[PDB]
Amino acid sequence: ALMAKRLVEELERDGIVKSERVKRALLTVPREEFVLPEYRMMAYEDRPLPLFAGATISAPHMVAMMCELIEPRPGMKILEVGTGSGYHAAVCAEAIEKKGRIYTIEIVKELAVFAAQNLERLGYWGVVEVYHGDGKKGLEKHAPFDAIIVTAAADVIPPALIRQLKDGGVMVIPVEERLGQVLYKVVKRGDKIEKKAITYVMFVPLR
Ligand SMILES: Nc1ncnc2c1ncn2[C@@H]1O[C@H](CSCC[C@H](N)C(=O)O)[C@@H](O)[C@H]1O
Repeated sequence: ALMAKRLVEELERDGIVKSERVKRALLTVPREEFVLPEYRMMAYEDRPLPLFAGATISAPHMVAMMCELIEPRPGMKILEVGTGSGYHAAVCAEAIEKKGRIYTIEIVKELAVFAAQNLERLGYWGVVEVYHGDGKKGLEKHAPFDAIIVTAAADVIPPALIRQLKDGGVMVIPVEERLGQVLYKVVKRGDKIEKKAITYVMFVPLR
């Protein structure tokens, strides 16, 4: 509790957690429950903890930046690309106050089994849905989406996710450019795109 209270306050003064709604989600969400038992001690630390199969639980700053950028409001249909631990998915679920749905796709079958497991241990099942598949393809079974969060570094923006984005929809996609990856925000204006650039992020590449 105290480590969680200190973390989100530290984040607030840095100017990451601008929204109170985003902050409440961070405080509510136990990261300890998404990390593997050994990393429980370091769960509250603001760095990407290691996970099996190349996955890494995205740092609490990386998660607050993406939630902040998708403009969280209740009743959102959200597509999280690259579930991993599913920690980001629970944070988006609290940000929408459990009203709506978090659809989350994962290339690794093993990883999807672990994320879905943690999401049941806390009560996110139903609100959050896990799929074993391709992030580039996306979920056309439930599309269009209010927010799409790409928790992996694309070489180029997949066109299958811009089209799976509904009118007014936000997509926060790390794109691997020169001198590193740039966190990008994409805004859909009916038929027009708005590719806006934020900060230089460190993310695992997209398959
Ligand atoms: N093409 C692809 N489609 C779906 N998932 C992918 C992918 N390429 C990589 N991934 C997965 O995306 C994950 C990145 S880790 C993201 C962790 C997440 N923000 C959290 O806190 O839960 C890894 O599990 C990796 O296997």
